[PDB]
Amino acid sequence: TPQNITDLCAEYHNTQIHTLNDKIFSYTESLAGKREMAIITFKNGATFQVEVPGSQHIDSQKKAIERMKDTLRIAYLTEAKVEKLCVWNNKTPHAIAAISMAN
Amino acid sequence: TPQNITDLCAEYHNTQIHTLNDKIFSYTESLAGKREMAIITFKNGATFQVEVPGSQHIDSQKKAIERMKDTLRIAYLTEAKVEKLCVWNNKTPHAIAAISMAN
Amino acid sequence: TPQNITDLCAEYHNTQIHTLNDKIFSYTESLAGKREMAIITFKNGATFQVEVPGSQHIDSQKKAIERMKDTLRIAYLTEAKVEKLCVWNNKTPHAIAAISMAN
Amino acid sequence: TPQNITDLCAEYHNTQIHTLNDKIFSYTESLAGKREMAIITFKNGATFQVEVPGSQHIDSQKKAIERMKDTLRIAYLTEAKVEKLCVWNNKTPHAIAAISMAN
Amino acid sequence: TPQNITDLCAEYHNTQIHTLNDKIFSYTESLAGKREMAIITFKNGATFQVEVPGSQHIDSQKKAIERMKDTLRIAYLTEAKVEKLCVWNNKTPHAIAAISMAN
Ligand SMILES: O=C(NCCN1CCOCC1)c1cc(O[C@H]2O[C@H](CO)[C@H](O)[C@H](O)[C@H]2O)cc([N+](=O)[O-])c1
Ligand SMILES: O=C(NCCN1CCOCC1)c1cc(O[C@H]2O[C@H](CO)[C@H](O)[C@H](O)[C@H]2O)cc([N+](=O)[O-])c1
Ligand SMILES: O=C(NCCN1CCOCC1)c1cc(O[C@H]2O[C@H](CO)[C@H](O)[C@H](O)[C@H]2O)cc([N+](=O)[O-])c1
Ligand SMILES: O=C(NCCN1CCOCC1)c1cc(O[C@H]2O[C@H](CO)[C@H](O)[C@H](O)[C@H]2O)cc([N+](=O)[O-])c1
Ligand SMILES: O=C(NCCN1CCOCC1)c1cc(O[C@H]2O[C@H](CO)[C@H](O)[C@H](O)[C@H]2O)cc([N+](=O)[O-])c1
Repeated sequence: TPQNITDLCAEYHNTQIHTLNDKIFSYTESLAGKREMAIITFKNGATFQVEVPGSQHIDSQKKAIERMKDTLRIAYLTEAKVEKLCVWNNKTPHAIAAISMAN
Repeated sequence: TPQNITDLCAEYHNTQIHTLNDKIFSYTESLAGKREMAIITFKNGATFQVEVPGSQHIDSQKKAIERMKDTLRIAYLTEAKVEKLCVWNNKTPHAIAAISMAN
Repeated sequence: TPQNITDLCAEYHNTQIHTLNDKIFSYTESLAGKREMAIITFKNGATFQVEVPGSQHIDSQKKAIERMKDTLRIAYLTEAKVEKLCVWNNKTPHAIAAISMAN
Repeated sequence: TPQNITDLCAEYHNTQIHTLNDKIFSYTESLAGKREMAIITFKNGATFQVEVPGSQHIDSQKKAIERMKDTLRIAYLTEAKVEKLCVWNNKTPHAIAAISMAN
Repeated sequence: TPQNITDLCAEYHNTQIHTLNDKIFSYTESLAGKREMAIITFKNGATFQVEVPGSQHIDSQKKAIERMKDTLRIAYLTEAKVEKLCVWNNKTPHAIAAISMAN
């Protein structure tokens, strides 16, 4: 198994690492039908989503999607610094695959 | 895809954005039958609900409704500033579709 | 839908509003069989329960009962002021139907 | 229903009350197979478990066991004073049936 | 039934204790398919995983794996000192079986 987010991210196509080293600037979540998602931004303007669950996800990812939204909310509220995001860059906004927090 | 709450809200009929830029003033929740819901108010008197789950909601919204109540409770308790609410205005109190939090 | 806890409470028989405007003084929870419940008290001694789930509860209430115990625990630990409780007064301790929190 | 943890405890065989009036000194939790459990200790050395779910438990206790582990973890992390534990004393470590917190 | 993490760890093949007595330095979590996992590190470089749920795990462990990831996230965010980890050291990074928090 990978030992860090960069190596994990590299195991997938259409991904990249974004380095933020900053707290989340805004947290948005929706219960509207077909847009059951979260969106975060950083003060540099960078915007990321947790995608709506769909046919692109395998069953094992469903619980992890819900956990990621839990993690973003509590990171936002505690002002935790986000080190890196692994995202899929074939989506707009880029779609989060993994998060690392440090400092 | 939408990149913010205003753009998301616009995708739906019978919605509008309320701009609060304030912490929640009160948080109410109920387990009484057929009123399993949350109500929030702001100091300006504005009152909003998370609707009781019902036939107006598709399955994917049910988990998101539960998450929204989780979010309002911890936003309340942490005195997190609510930036905007996307609501359906064909309900009384206006029914929350989405929330954004920012500093 | 109700604008506030008082109007919600009034929709049910055997209910009353208790106005506390105080933090919870003690929190008790049990996993013992047939007593899977929570009990809270206030400084003046007044005691309230979240009832064990049972045949008086409709299915939609089961999730809301679990949420209420979550809410009471974090309210307790954060010393959040409880404004009002809506309770069923045909049970001893009075059984919580809804809670409002406000500063 | 009982008004307090001492009366609750008295409804069961093989139980006793421990009065700690202290924060939890250590929190341990395990995902190891057949030992999916929590263990807490106090400064004086007293040790308690949340038992692995088992055939001695009825279905209504399953959710309550998971909630108890949630409660112990957050009590530990917040240094919340534990007033009393109701335990089964026919297990080693004694098995938690109920907890009360009062500052 | 064990009284502490060391004795629990010793009930399993291919385990060891790590004594850290330090807060978590970084927290990583992923929703990427087949890598639905968490990774933590300490300032001395020690790296640990919560494994992806899989054929090595029995049913009873599934909730406990989810709980473990919850615990590591909140330990990280609260800067809780980790005393010891019980791990399987037949995996790279070593795989967490249990955690103790103290002091
Ligand atoms: O949130 C919605 N999501 C879209 C997803 N689904 C596709 C079509 O079948 C059902 C909904 C959605 C909300 C709609 O609105 C209705 O439901 C809302 C809660 O979901 C609110 O209760 C609102 O007051 C009500 O009018 C109406 C429609 N619509 O009339 O198509 C879609
Ligand atoms: O919260 C309730 N709303 C809807 C649930 N209903 C419960 C009974 O089966 C029918 C549906 C509700 C509460 C009712 O009250 C009953 O259940 C309560 C918990 O729900 C309390 O336990 C209360 O002490 C008890 O009398 C009675 C009715 N009723 O007689 O219609 C409705
Ligand atoms: O034999 C039991 N029930 C029937 C006896 N009566 C039940 C009502 O109280 C008074 C005595 C009985 C045994 C119980 O205890 C058993 O299960 C416990 C976990 O639930 C502990 O594991 C305990 O170590 C174990 O002996 C517990 C309960 N319970 O939590 O309801 C009932
Ligand atoms: O955690 C296990 N629980 C099963 C029950 N307990 C097993 C040990 O004796 C006490 C009872 C268990 C773990 C085992 O170990 C395996 O799974 C671990 C995760 O569970 C790790 O993935 C570890 O790297 C791996 O070797 C192997 C077996 N097995 O081959 O049956 C059981
Ligand atoms: O995260 C992946 N995990 C590996 C499991 N795979 C899931 C899809 O079915 C194939 C097996 C995975 C991600 C993939 O990426 C796809 O899904 C992502 C969400 O999971 C994002 O939505 C991304 O935008 C999309 O391209 C594509 C594949 N793929 O083409 O195999 C695998």
